[PDB]
Amino acid sequence: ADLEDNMETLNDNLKVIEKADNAAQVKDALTKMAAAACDAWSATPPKLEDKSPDSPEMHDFRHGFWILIGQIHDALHLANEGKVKEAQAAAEQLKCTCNACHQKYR
Amino acid sequence: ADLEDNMETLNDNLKVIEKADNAAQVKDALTKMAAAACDAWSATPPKLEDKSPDSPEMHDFRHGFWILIGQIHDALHLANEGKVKEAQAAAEQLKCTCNACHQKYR
Amino acid sequence: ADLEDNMETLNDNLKVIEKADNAAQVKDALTKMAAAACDAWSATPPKLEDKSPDSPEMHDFRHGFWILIGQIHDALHLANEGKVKEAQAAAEQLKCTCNACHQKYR
Amino acid sequence: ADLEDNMETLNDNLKVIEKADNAAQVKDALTKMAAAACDAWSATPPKLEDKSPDSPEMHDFRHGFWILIGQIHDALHLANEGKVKEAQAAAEQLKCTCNACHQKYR
Ligand code: HEC
Ligand code: HEC
Ligand code: HEC
Ligand code: HEC
Ligand SMILES: [Ca+2]
Ligand SMILES: [Ca+2]
Ligand SMILES: [Ca+2]
Ligand SMILES: [Zn+2]
Ligand SMILES: [Zn+2]
Ligand SMILES: [Zn+2]
Ligand SMILES: [Zn+2]
Ligand SMILES: [Zn+2]
Ligand SMILES: [Zn+2]
Ligand SMILES: [Zn+2]
Ligand SMILES: [Zn+2]
Ligand SMILES: [Zn+2]
Ligand SMILES: [Zn+2]
Repeated sequence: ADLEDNMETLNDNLKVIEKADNAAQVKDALTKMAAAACDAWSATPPKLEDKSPDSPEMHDFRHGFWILIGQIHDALHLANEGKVKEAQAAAEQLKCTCNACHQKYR
Repeated sequence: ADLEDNMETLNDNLKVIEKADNAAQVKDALTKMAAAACDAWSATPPKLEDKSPDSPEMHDFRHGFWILIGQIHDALHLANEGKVKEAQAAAEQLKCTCNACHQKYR
Repeated sequence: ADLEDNMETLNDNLKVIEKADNAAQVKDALTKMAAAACDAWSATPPKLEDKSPDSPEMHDFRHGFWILIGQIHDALHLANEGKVKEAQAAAEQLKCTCNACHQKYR
Repeated sequence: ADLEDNMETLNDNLKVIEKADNAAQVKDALTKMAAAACDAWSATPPKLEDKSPDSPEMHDFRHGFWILIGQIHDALHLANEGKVKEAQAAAEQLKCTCNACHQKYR
């Protein structure tokens, strides 16, 4: 979609995970989160509406999204294990990845 | 795309890599594969069309893609490292994931 | 302990997963493979005795163990979920990393 | 190495990264973080002396080191690629994993 939906989607589901009662929601929340980051891998962002698809600023923008998927893929294992709290921890801990990309690219 | 389209995409570029002279042909191919990977797991493979989206078979089907997506990423760092060769052997190596998913869920 | 020593615990603990009946044994093998891969990452292989600790191939050699390690890490998460079948097929996929390394430096 | 040593190595090798001129410094600083993180996996901590080797606290304590390696594993390719700025950024991102373990386990 629009990058902003994806981002809102990511963000919404973060709060959802912050607030979530159990594994059930965390699981779908992360399922939701992962499709969107994946959907965002391909977009050419406002700040980099300039340079071409293969350059050290459109590669490193894109690499930030694999950091993100792996960390979603970890929490989802934790969310699967019946370990809500330690999976909600992992969800909090991707805010650091959210911010790093943001700092160079937003 | 639907599942089949992504799967040709995955196979066409796995071919590209095998013949690629240089790192740039590898990077672009592996870039196409990643999106094809993350598009593909939103699909319901015929073999499991019956089963519910939330189901052991179907959560494992989706998990296979993270494994492919992690691999392409690493393979893509080796493509950004100028190391033309080891990226191909890394890509070849991921045929194992392809085969494993196909051995169970095709 | 040393390389030839470490590889047997890998080779042996690989064998214990292939036949296992419950999680604990698999969880149990997987963590020694990691220690065995913790222990083995530091060492120097007979094919690279001449090479400096900052050589390309020694870096490419330590790399193999991370891939192997990264797979063990995920393979442990499925065991933790009790998914015995999946954890046996995941451990099976490790041979691809085992074999990738041996072509080059064993 | 022991836990206190391994931590010292992590903390100093990071600070080396923060202050780095080049890429081969960061390459070498991260490698010693990886050696130390590998090595701390087998240590049992002052908060969990009372806890058993295969237990929820110790399995999840060893998992903290599995995360960190991956971020360390990933930090090297940026560095390897002469990508100093963004390798340092991946080193600042380790602090979220650093902190995560301490809150739960120090
Ligand atoms: C780069 C690789 C990013 C990662 C990883 C994440 N975000 Fe993002 N985000 C990114 C950009 C370039 C932008 C700007 C889009 C724009 O409006 O021009 C954003 C934006 C947001 C927003 C605000 C959207 C808006 O309407 O302005 C939010 C709320 C947001 N991002 C949240 C968010 C969260 C929670 C993330 C991790 C879970 C995350 N982002 C990752 C780039 C990147
Ligand atoms: C599951 C997690 C899969 C992974 C990983 C890969 N593939 Fe796949 N592939 C998968 C399914 C379920 C199917 C069947 C599609 C159908 O409905 O018929 C396929 C199919 C293919 C095909 C042929 C498509 C067809 O006509 O049926 C090809 C050429 C193919 N897959 C290639 C391929 C490659 C190269 C992969 C890794 C790089 C790969 N697949 C991974 C499921 C999964
Ligand atoms: C490099 C990154 C490696 C990975 C990953 C694995 N192995 Fe290995 N192995 C490696 C080297 C360099 C050597 C030779 C070193 C020496 O001096 O012995 C080996 C050797 C073995 C052997 C031979 C032991 C013997 O009978 O003499 C075995 C059986 C072996 N390796 C098994 C093995 C398995 C099962 C792995 C994955 C699970 C694996 N190795 C990974 C280098 C690397
Ligand atoms: C668990 C998975 C950990 C990770 C990841 C990191 N650290 Fe750690 N650290 C951990 C424990 C259990 C302890 C206390 C152990 C003890 O016996 O003291 C520590 C301690 C430290 C210290 C303090 C040294 C002291 O005065 O006792 C420092 C400075 C430290 N840790 C730094 C550090 C850094 C920089 C890390 C990431 C880059 C990091 N730690 C990760 C457990 C874990
Ligand atoms: Ca077809
Ligand atoms: Ca098409
Ligand atoms: Ca000491
Ligand atoms: Zn994990
Ligand atoms: Zn089509
Ligand atoms: Zn079609
Ligand atoms: Zn069509
Ligand atoms: Zn085609
Ligand atoms: Zn790598
Ligand atoms: Zn011996
Ligand atoms: Zn996994
Ligand atoms: Zn030690
Ligand atoms: Zn990366």
